Amino acid sequence: DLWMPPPEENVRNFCINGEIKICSPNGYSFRILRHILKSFDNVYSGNRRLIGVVKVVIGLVLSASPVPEGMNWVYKLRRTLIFQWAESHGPLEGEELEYSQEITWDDEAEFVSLQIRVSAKQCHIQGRLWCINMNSKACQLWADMGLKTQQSQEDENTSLLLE
Repeated sequence: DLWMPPPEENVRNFCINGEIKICSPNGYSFRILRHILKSFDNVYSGNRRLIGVVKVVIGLVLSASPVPEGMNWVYKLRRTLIFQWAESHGPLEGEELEYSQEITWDDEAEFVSLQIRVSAKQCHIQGRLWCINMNSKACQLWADMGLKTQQSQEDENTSLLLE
């Protein structure tokens, strides 16, 4: 099955703490998650200059295996990642992210509530490129959310963020 039943030029190093709690009485599937996040561009309430970071994080966070905590499945990610932007996209100097938002999906019988918490502070710990050593789910999620990128000509494995 695919189902999860109820619990019963500009470069930045960001220390990142990511948490998504999914709330679903009837349980949920990856398919539903992909439908929800399809429209993240038009739901995200945070700092636009940082939506690139958030999408990346949301993708990695949801590509892990969660844990049951109360009436929620809980995905946690805690990494130090390096992001590179093209042109003039991305955060201004010394700018940081403290984002949280409830996204609630509701379609007839199916009902899923996503609680997203992403914090990102600039640290001096050399971090890892977000776009290497990910898994198919991470990629699949970045594709859904329409993650805008452009390829680095220097390094093959590198993607510049366009948002």
